[PDB]
Amino acid sequence: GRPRAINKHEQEQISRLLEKGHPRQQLAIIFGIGVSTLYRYFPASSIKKRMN
DNA sequence: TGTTTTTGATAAGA
DNA sequence: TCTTATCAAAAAC
Repeated sequence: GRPRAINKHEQEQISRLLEKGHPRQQLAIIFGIGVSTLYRYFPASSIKKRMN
């Protein structure tokens, strides 16, 4: 399978930075992942749906 | 088992 | 401007 994009100790690093007020669009080009990845790992609630 | 796991754009409701 | 799951496929082998 492919490699997990945030290299696990970075899941700590991020949880922290975004729960202490950090925008994902920001957090995704410094650690280069896609914003969709970050909402999959650390989400929140409700505004939703589907398709590619 | 030429599979898999996982990303990431993207529709989508909101 | 957001969040959400979907989905085609990259990347690993």
